[PDB]
Amino acid sequence: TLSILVAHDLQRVIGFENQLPWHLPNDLKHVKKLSTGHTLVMGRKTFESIGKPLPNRRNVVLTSDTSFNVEGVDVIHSIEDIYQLPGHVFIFGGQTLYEEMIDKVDDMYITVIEGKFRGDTFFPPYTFEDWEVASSVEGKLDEKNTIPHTFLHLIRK
Ligand SMILES: NC(=O)c1ccc[n+]([C@@H]2O[C@H](COP(=O)([O-])OP(=O)(O)OC[C@H]3O[C@@H](n4cnc5c(N)ncnc54)[C@H](OP(=O)(O)O)[C@@H]3O)[C@@H](O)[C@H]2O)c1
Ligand SMILES: COc1cc(Cc2cnc(N)nc2N)c2c(c1OC)O[C@@H](C1CC1)C=C2
Repeated sequence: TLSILVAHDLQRVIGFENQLPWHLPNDLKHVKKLSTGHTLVMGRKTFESIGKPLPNRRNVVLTSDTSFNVEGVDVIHSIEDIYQLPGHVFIFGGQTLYEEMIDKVDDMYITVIEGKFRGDTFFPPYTFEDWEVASSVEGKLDEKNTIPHTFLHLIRK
């Protein structure tokens, strides 16, 4: 498959100053579970955010920098190289990847954070006319997980 994996808030904020606007361990665990043993594609900025590869999956970074060579990372330099990777590919971030990818992907694993954050980056506006709710599951709250959130899985109609 080719999937978006994203958390965005009630106004489609994904990002502030090159970080998540929220502490939400449960969603990062969601990320682990979904993506372990699989492939992530991310833009250069998001990779700098994470700061190195995530273990136990394939890590692929899209970048115009031809001198990019990072232990444990496969570089690519066009959107088109994505379509050639084997297996289940998660589009991992960030804003620009989602923009370039969102009409191309089979489905999306969105976490909706039921808050309003300050952001400087956003998820593309989308319509539920275009997208079927394969599943919607309320995130569980504790002290360590204190924002309401819902895990959507959408498939292109
Ligand atoms: N909420 C979430 O689920 C989530 C997940 C990840 C990231 N984020 C957020 O997203 C924001 C980052 O988004 P962003 O748009 O600024 O950055 P980004 O998408 O992570 O990275 C963009 C970079 O990717 C490379 N790139 C993108 N398209 C390319 C193409 N077609 N050909 C060659 N290279 C290409 C370029 O790198 P070069 O300049 O090196 O060429 C470009 O500057 C941050 O705020 C971060 O916190 C949110
Ligand atoms: C933009 O920053 C991040 C994006 C992301 C990507 C990300 C996060 N959350 C969701 N729902 N989708 C995503 N694509 C992550 C992330 C980020 O901060 C390091 O943390 C890591 C944990 C520490 C290893 C995991 C994911």
